[PDB]
Amino acid sequence: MSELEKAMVALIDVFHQYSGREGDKHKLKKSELKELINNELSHFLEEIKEQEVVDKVMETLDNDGDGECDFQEFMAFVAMVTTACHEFFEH
Amino acid sequence: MSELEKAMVALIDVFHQYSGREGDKHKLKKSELKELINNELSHFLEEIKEQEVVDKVMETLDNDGDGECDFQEFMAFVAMVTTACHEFFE
Ligand SMILES: Clc1ccc(-c2noc([C@@H]3CCCNC3)n2)cc1
Ligand SMILES: Clc1ccc(-c2noc([C@@H]3CCCNC3)n2)cc1
Ligand SMILES: [Ca+2]
Ligand SMILES: [Ca+2]
Ligand SMILES: [Ca+2]
Ligand SMILES: [Ca+2]
Repeated sequence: MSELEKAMVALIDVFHQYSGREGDKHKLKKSELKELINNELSHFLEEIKEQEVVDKVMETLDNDGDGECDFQEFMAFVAMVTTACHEFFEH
Repeated sequence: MSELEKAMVALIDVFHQYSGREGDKHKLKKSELKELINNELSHFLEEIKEQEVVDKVMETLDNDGDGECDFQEFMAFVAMVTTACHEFFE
């Protein structure tokens, strides 16, 4: 696959790694999302060490209001970290 | 670096590859967008060989109507292809 195709497949794969852990296998619960961030974005975001921060990220990301992060809502978080990293550097 | 972190980087890196060819270094014009789809999404989307298709895709992606695809707009594109792929893990 190209460098873009591989990247797209990795987003799918990572969302599935964390979402199939508990309950709804195709949505991220608070605990799943915290592990995803803490394990998989250590060089991009501060580790979450507080409940308040898990709560807040979920509230930001939860657009349909079910209290979970689904794949659409995950791709939106991906855009805002990727944009953050882009915003960061002068290119 | 994690797989996700690498995937995020590759997204910036492929955007920059194609956006820095012609004109505005930061933006994808139609011809840069068409070569990006055709060279880098060959396994996902149909090869573009019709101007009409170049135009429709750009019209679809361009939300500020400056006729180019900037980084935010390329991200919405990424998410829509990824989703039309995810529907395959259905
Ligand atoms: Cl769309 C979006 C989603 C999440 C964030 C976000 N959620 O947390 C943080 C930082 C990372 C490390 C913990 N503190 C805040 N950023 C920003 C935009
Ligand atoms: Cl923003 C965006 C991104 C990708 C598409 C797209 N590229 O191909 C398809 C079709 C429809 C969905 C599933 N089959 C391919 N859709 C449309 C808009
Ligand atoms: Ca789950
Ligand atoms: Ca939700
Ligand atoms: Ca350009
Ligand atoms: Ca634009």
